[PDB]
Amino acid sequence: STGQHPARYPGAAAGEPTLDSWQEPPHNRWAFAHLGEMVPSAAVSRRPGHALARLGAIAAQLPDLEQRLEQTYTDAFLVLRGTEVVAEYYRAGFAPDDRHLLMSVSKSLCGTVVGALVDEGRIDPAQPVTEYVPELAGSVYDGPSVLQVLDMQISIDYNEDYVDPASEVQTHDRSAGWRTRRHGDPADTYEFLTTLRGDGSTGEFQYCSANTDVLAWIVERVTGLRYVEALSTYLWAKLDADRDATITVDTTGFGFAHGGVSCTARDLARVGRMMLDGGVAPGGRVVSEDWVRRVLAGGSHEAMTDKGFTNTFPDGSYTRQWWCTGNERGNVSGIGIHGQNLWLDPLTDSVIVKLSSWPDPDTEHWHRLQNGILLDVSRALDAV
Repeated sequence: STGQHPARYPGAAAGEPTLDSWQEPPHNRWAFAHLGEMVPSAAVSRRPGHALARLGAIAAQLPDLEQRLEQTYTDAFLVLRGTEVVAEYYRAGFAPDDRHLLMSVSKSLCGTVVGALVDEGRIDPAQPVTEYVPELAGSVYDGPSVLQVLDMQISIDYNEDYVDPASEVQTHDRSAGWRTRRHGDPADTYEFLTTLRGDGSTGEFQYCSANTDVLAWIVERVTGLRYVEALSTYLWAKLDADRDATITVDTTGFGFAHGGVSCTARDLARVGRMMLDGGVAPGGRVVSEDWVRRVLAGGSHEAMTDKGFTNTFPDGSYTRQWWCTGNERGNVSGIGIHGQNLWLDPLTDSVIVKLSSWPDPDTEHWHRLQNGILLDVSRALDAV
C-alpha cells in the first residue's frame, strides 16, 4: 500500500530480491555483484595502532586540543580552511581513509539532494507531500508541505524513548534493519512512515527522523532512482570524493536516509566545501546559490523551541535539514548522535568535521564539550 518504488535492478519485481531469493535468476546476476546489500559483510584488507595527530597550525592556540578530542571520544577530526586541510586527527585504530557512520548528519546530505531537485524545478517545496507521495494520504504527512518536512515543522506522535520497543523511534529502526524485527512490525521503512500520526498542527520545530525518510521517498518518486543512486547522482558523484560513501538499506533496498550514511572525514568535508562555495562542487553545481543562502540564513526562530539547542544557541533555528546556531559567527552544522558534526564556519571559509563515538547519544554534558571544541577551533582560524 506504499505504491511504486525503484527496482533493485532493471526489471526487478517489487521487493526483489530478498535474503531468501537472491541466488535465484534473474536476481543473482545483480546480487552476486552486490552481496553486501543483502548480507552483513566485512572488509578483507589489501594492506598488511596509534593515534595520528597533525593539528597544525591551530595547535599553538589550542595546546590541549588532542586531549580534548580524546575526552569527547573523537574518531576522526579534520579542519578544511578554504581548499586546504590545515588540521587532522584520527584515533588509534582508525585510519585517515576509514569510513565512519554519520548518524543524522546523513539528514543534511538528504536535504542537499532535495535541494538539487528544487534547483532543477522537479520539486516545489510549497507543494503538499501528497503531490509526490499520494500513498501518505491518511497519515501525519497528509496536509503538510515539502518545506515543512524540510524544516521539520510538523507535529508528530513519535516516542523517542528508545528502550521502549513500542516507541516509534525503535520501531523505525526495526522496520529499516537497524534492529532485530519483532512480530507485527512494518515490512520496510515506507510502511512504517505511513503508520505515523499527529494532531495536525504545524509550524513548530519537532526534530523527527521520519521527516528525512519522507524526503528520500519524495526523491525516489520524482526521479525514479533508488535513493542510494540519487544520493550519488545528485551529490556524491560530484564531490570528487576519495572513496564511495556507503548507506545501510532496508529489505527493499531503500537507503536509510535519515541516519545510515558512512564516509571518510575528508570526503564529508567536501560537502561543507560545496556549501561554502555557493552550492558548486568540482563535478558541477549541486544546489542553487539561493538554497545555500537560505541555509546560512536559518529558519524561523520562533519555530525553534528545542531547549537542548537554544540553551546554547538562543537565536538558533533549523532549516532544510541543517541546524543553524544563529551565533555571532553564523555557524551552521549537520549533527548526529554520539558526536557527529559537519560544522560550517563561513567567517573563515572553513569546514570542521568531527566524527565521534560518545558512550551516550545525546547529553548536555557531551554537547557542551563538543560545541566548546568546535567554537574554539573556529575562533582559532580567525585572522589575528
